[PDB]
Amino acid sequence: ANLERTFIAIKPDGVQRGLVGEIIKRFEQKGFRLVAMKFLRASEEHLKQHYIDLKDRPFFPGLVKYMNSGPVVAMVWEGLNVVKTGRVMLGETNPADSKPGTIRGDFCIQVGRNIIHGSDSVKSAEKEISLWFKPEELVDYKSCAHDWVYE
Amino acid sequence: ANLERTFIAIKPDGVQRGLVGEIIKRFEQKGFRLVAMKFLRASEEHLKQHYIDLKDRPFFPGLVKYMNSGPVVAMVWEGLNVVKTGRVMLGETNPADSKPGTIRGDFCIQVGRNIIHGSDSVKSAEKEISLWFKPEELVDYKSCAHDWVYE
Amino acid sequence: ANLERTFIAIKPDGVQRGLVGEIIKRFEQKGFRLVAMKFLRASEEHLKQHYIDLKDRPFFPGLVKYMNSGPVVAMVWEGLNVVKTGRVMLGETNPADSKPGTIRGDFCIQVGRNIIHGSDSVKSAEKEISLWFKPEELVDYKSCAHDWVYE
Amino acid sequence: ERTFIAIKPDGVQRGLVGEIIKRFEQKGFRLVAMKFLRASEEHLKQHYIDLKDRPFFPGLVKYMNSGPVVAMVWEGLNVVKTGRVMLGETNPADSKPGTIRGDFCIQVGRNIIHGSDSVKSAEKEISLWFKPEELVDYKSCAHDWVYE
Amino acid sequence: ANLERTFIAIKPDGVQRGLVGEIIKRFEQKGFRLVAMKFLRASEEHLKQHYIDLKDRPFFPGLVKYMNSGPVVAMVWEGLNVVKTGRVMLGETNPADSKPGTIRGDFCIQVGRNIIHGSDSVKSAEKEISLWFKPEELVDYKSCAHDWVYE
Amino acid sequence: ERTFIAIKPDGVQRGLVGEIIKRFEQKGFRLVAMKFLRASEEHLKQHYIDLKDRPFFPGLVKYMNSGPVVAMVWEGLNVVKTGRVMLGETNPADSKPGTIRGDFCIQVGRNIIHGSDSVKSAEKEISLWFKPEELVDYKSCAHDWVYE
Repeated sequence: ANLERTFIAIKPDGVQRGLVGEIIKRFEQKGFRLVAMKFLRASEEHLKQHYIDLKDRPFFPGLVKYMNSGPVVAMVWEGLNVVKTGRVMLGETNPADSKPGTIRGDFCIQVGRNIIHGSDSVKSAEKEISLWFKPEELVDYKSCAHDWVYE
Repeated sequence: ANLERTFIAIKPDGVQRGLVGEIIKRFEQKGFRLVAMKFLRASEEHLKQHYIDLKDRPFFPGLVKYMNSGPVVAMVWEGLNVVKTGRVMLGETNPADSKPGTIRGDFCIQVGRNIIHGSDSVKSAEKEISLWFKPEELVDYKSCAHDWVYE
Repeated sequence: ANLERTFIAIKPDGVQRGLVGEIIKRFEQKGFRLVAMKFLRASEEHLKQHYIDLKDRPFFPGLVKYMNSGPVVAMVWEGLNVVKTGRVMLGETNPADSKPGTIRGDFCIQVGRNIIHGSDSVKSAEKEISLWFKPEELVDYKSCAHDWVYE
Repeated sequence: ERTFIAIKPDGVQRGLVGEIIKRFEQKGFRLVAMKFLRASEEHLKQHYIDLKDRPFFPGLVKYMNSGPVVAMVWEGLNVVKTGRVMLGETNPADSKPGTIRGDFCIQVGRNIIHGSDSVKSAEKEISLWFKPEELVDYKSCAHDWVYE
Repeated sequence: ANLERTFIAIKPDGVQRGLVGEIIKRFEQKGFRLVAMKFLRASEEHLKQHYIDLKDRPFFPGLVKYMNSGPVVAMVWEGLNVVKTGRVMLGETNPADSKPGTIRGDFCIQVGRNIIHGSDSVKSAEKEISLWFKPEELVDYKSCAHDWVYE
Repeated sequence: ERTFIAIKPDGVQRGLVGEIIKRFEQKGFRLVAMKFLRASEEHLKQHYIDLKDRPFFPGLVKYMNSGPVVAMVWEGLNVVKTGRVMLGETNPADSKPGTIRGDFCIQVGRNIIHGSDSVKSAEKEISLWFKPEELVDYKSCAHDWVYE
């Protein structure tokens, strides 16, 4: 019995500005389940593969370089509609348009330094999860409060 | 109309997930006055009364059962437009639609486990207060900051 | 020993200064179980009974007036060593001696305005619970996290 | 860009100074200037000069002089417009949960905070409330992580 | 009456690490009254005046240079035993020895980067206040919760 | 220096991962490595090899395997000792308010977190739980504000 999953990465700026715990707490307190997590400096080639659909966009080389300029926190979270809801929690990709109460709305200013990534769709999420994690890094466990989050 | 009151109940899930203090802090920090509060397991019959308006709805049986499945924190809060503002603070009844920054937006996922109830109108508020509280349980006192919250 | 209980009251100053939610959160996050809670203005008659052991202290008259000067939040909390641990959480009865991280240490200054009471022993806790609550106001339920708080 | 933010007497009285500053700090804006004062009625009449002919102008000045305020200047990209977004709408009733006014107050006449409405007004307010030498220049250690 | 006052300065590291609001909130929530506050880069000669009792200690020269390396937030706070209690809230001057729950215990590591200063005596406080502030920068007002903080 | 910190299964289950990480970040320590896993019984037997002949050892391994843990490496000046001071005493009963155990748990057998007890223990734990390539070298933007 597996719910939907999404890929969330805290970008180098989110690590550098000391926001790792704050971000994780927002997912925990919502009732989502942490399925996987690792901390690494992703290679430029790995980042190009992650962002392959953006490869022709003028910002893509600077995006790859910045994403490689420090470590990221890569995560998989599980729950009902976690992909869409995760994006709502993160706020709009451009922080200018992110509302107060969202992660980007509370904590950052510019699109090129927008602290976090979340998958845009279930299919994107599955691709991203497979790119970043080995299957055995996805931990199956039951949340003690599951029956108080879900009917 | 600084004397308006609303009924707020923390549902069994909210209790079970450790959110009582967080929820009360949100109402205190906003400037609303706590008028009444108690902690109880509401009987089936009491809840049937409370939800008589929904009694011919498909989710009604399940709702009554969930609401009897642990204790609730029942409260009365006072202030200007507290009914409507209380509801904005809680977020949409359906957590899927509740925005980050709201109680449901921040803390829950599914409508059948939506942590909290607030009255939908002044008329419903007065009925709910009467059902859940004895008049002698309503405490009259003056907030020391009242003249800094209200002109 | 996991069934011990203690009586905690947030004093009139704790209510007036908007600390109810903060205080409850501290007990929730520690792992203790909320057994009972109500909000009331305690009568002089009632408070004389509560503070019976301090009846000949020079500060007793003033203490009784203060404690009747606004409502209090009365609570019962359950868990292993909750009486001793509750007092550690609260701090010393003089706030000036209470350490940062404690409730009194963080939030108040003077002994006469020391925001909170906790039972000093198991015997006094049982007396205080009986005085402030009817047995039917003590709610029995099991915390979903119980087996992760206790071995 | 720079904006003027003032925590009004009710914000100070209700113990929200730290909370409010933390919001601006955590967002990535740079604090440029800050002072705490009871603004004189004459200083406030200047601040509110556009309103001198309105019947509520005396009561407004009385209120704004009725306790101290924290006056600040913050710097960042779009900080004028974004500061307003962070404060919430001028009426707390319309301010969303997550905003300063939405989280912390109830009535338009006790709405805890002001921020400049435009770059124009900001430069006016900054010149009025601060001496140039009170605007401190420094670079945030996290600058390269807030801005590309 | 005028209660005791202390001088508190948030050092350039406190400002750079985004701790100004956190620090101010801890003094507000304790119940102390903010009397004066400004934000400035202090001159080396001003800083030598402030630390003149330490002028023969080997750390003194480096301390003056660091304190001039960015702006500070200078404050005056008032309340009962605010000098002594303020120092308890800050923690030991050496963060190595500062307890969790204190400002230095929670937020810093090394004595040369110890985020904050508080006066060590009432006489020191009066000297520091006069050094950093004009008499007219000290604001007299009455806290709305004063009678709930003090008997 | 570096230390090994693990959030135990009860800390994960009770929703304390973010809280705990924030405490280390806000102190000024640098996160060097982090992974989330159900540690295998053999892995845990190695971690607790000194206790293998004690009667409580099977129960301990069983508990530590009963849910996922967050394994971390943190760096900073005397981080081994100071990490232990931040966690509090090994019995939560004796842990003071403000510490992780003092704030968040009750019973010694459900004490939410481990930190290395010594620099030698830290080195052994880091080598057991992480590959060398999983220890990430970067410089904190605030480094010169945390250290002289």
